[PDB]
Amino acid sequence: MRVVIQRVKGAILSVRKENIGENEKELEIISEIKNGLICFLGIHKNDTWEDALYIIRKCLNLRLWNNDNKTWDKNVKDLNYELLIVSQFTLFGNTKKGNKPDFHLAKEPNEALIFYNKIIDEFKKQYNDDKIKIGKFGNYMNIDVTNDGPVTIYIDTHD
Amino acid sequence: MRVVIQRVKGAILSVRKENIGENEKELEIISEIKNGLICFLGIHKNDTWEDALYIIRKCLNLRLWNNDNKTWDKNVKDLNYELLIVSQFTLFGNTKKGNKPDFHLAKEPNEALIFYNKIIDEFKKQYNDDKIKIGKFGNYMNIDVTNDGPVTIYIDTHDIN
Repeated sequence: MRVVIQRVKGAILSVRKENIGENEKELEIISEIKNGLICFLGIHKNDTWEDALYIIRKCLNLRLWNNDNKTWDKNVKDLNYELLIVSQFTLFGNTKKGNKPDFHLAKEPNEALIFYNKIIDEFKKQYNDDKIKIGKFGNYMNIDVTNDGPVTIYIDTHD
Repeated sequence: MRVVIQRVKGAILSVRKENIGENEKELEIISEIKNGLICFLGIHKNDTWEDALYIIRKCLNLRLWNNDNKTWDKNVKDLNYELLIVSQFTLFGNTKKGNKPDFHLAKEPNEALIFYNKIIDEFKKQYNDDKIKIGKFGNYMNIDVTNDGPVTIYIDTHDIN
């Protein structure tokens, strides 16, 4: 699996309004976190529940916040902060050959969904139902993110 | 090098201003883009100018926009869009150790700056210097990003050729 974790003061997720379009730009806010993390999650074709659990563990316990001058001290749970998990098949976009990326390594959208949703369940089980916000799987999204630092971390469980 | 490219409608980069009022913003905007890419760039201790060139070529030539009737069609240059380049040593945060990440694989700050600055110059050379915006290298920053998609591309040049 792959994830880009970013440390935020806020993120606001939006999807396109229903009916309108597909020429037409108008959005509905559907998710909102304050301080916390936004986790861009790419699920690989051969991802087992092991990969998932590793990602969840790291998102929840990685110590990405200062305590005064003390760097890398607090995790998201210590601070009662929020996570916003967003599915990102593009993390597996092969760019080695040519300028048109292709995403062959990413798990298939339908298997991806149940796998993803299992992950969201587990996030909620390992932390709190109230702290896990999500996007709209497979849907185009607008996310206004306040990057704090920035702090961007990258994890690939196939390493 | 490692890079995290994100497709944006806009990005706005601030730093903490020092001596402040009551009542008066802590943060001051120093840098701004509209449509384009934010590129969070990680410079490894053993990075060469070949690593840097790859990154630059990809950022500028990756086709991450739809030209109506075709997906993954156009790059930043085609659309006359902008790149915001921000050094990100945390991309070499090793996280297997414990829950405390370490970054010993990242190039030291003073030589990373020299390298970063050459890259910013080469960005401006290969494209337009009006289109390349930057942050404040060793400084804390607030960056309000409008993610478009979102689309998040990851490249580590130590994977390619």
